[PDB]
Amino acid sequence: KHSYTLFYFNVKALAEPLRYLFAYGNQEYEDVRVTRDEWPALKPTMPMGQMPVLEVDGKRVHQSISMARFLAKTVGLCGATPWEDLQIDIVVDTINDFRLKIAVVSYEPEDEIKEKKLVTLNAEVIPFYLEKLEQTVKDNDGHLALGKLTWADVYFAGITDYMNYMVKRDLLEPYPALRGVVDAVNALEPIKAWIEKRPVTEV
Amino acid sequence: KHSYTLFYFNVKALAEPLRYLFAYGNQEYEDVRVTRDEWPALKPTMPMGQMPVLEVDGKRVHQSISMARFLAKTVGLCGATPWEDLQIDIVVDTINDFRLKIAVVSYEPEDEIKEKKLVTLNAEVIPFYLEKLEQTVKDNDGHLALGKLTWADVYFAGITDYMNYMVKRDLLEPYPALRGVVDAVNALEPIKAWIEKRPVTEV
Ligand SMILES: N[C@H](CCC(=O)N[C@@H](CS)C(=O)NCC(=O)O)C(=O)O
Repeated sequence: KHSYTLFYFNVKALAEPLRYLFAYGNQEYEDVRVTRDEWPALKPTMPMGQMPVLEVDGKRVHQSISMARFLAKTVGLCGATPWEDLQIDIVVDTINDFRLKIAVVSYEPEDEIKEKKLVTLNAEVIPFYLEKLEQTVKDNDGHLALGKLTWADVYFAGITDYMNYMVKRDLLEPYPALRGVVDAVNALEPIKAWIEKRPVTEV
Repeated sequence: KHSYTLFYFNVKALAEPLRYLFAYGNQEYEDVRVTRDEWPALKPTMPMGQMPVLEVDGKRVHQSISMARFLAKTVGLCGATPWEDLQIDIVVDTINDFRLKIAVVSYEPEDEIKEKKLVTLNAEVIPFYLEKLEQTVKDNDGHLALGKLTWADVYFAGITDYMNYMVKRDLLEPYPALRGVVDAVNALEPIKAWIEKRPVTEV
């Protein structure tokens, strides 16, 4: 019925939550891993010249969070009403805001102003977001939204390795409830099979 | 029969798209405008300490793009399928990405950094985003998505003044199709009535 192709670099990073959602839904897709050398040539064929991109029946889309939301709908990992969908959207937006704050410091400045912001990141931002999310999980019985499995859980499990990579430590060590969410997603049979089969990469 | 309260500062800025959507749907709501003085005392009661905040039957939510998507569903400004909704989501994410890039410059700390970034913003960032959106509108018969009125149009019409305020000029001068989308939303009877009604604020 539907043809799916994912374009990204040979890394997990922002595409890995999409790869998780495809695995979750038993959905065959072509996992195109563009080399650094080949990227100049393929860039003009990507919307806005960025990745990840999905091509769905020949039509290309971008914006990884919105594509994750779409894939979640196709696999029943959303809610039943606009209100429920909003609750999931909010927590994913919060996770993304957090990811962006880490990225801006880690991948951000070339010079060593990184030093001062990294202090603010570690001392204020990281503990602040992770404590909020930890409480959310406790308030929702081991889930990020709606007191049940949703794509917020799958997104978070799919993005945590990247966030860890960017700060160079296990961010979830102090947060057993958040670790519980990630472990529970990673233990789902098709996601487990994907993790075992996927290309081993640093990022 | 549902009770809606919007909390924000006494400005248009980030909440104005939400106010447009309430107007569009003829949905009564409490427009709570938190003055600069009240804010530090009120802040600790708000989710993640930010605004805008929507209260729906007492339940507080935040994240303005996700709240706009929720109001859009409530007033009928979405698509027919998840695929169609994805198209609208992507363009709003793009608009938000652009707005954030403006904001990073506009509120920049040291003046030597602000000035360097402003150069890049004007020469590279602004044309990159707006040229693409301009072409999109031309490819969608005067609309940002689905060749018809969607909440992407309403969002864009409701945020344009804020982007212009931050750069201190009319960003849409080179982009007549984009101005057309804004004028067409602004001319919609319920929106026109709101624009005339609303408090006059600098932002
Ligand atoms: N995630 C943003 C939140 C933006 C936000 O945090 N709002 C600002 C002002 S527009 C704020 O209340 N920040 C703290 C403050 O100004 O006291 C959204 O799209 O709603």
